[PDB]
Amino acid sequence: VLLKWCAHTNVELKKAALSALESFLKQVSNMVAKNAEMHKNKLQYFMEQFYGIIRNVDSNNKELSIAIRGYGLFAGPCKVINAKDVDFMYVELIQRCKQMFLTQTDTGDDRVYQMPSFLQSVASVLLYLDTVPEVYTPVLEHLVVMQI
DNA sequence: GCGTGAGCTAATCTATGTGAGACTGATGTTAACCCTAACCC
Repeated sequence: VLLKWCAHTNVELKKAALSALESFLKQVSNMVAKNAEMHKNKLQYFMEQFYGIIRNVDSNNKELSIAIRGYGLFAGPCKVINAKDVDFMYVELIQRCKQMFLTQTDTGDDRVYQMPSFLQSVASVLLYLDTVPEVYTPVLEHLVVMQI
């Protein structure tokens, strides 16, 4: 229902719905991380929903941005049950950024909006990351410079 | 992704009226208690 509300007119309700959605994902990530992971079904469903949202063209920037943000928040408490899954993370996101908006003289066609979500998401996984691959760090620096 | 202005139809919003539910008190009716034409032993 929150996602359905997010796709609506009367931009005031749109803002309220997106804020509620972001708060709901932030909270659910909080109690997911706050305890030992014994509810992996919810995490799997959330990841599947996020992948479905981001691997199709039917949405505006708001839903893609919120899916990316939720991806970032749930990056944190994913390594507890699935080690080296975080290692998979921080790699797909950077490659996505590189193929999306790393070509100079941006012919993006409305790609700027999703960028701060990318920075928040990559930071979130960065906090709980060990042994940085040290190869994509130039890409991360380029990304931060581009966002600035 | 988002501001900004125009027209519209939905939503009031009070004035006035009408009826349903609760109430209250004056009233008249029935009734307890006793007295009275009249006779006549």
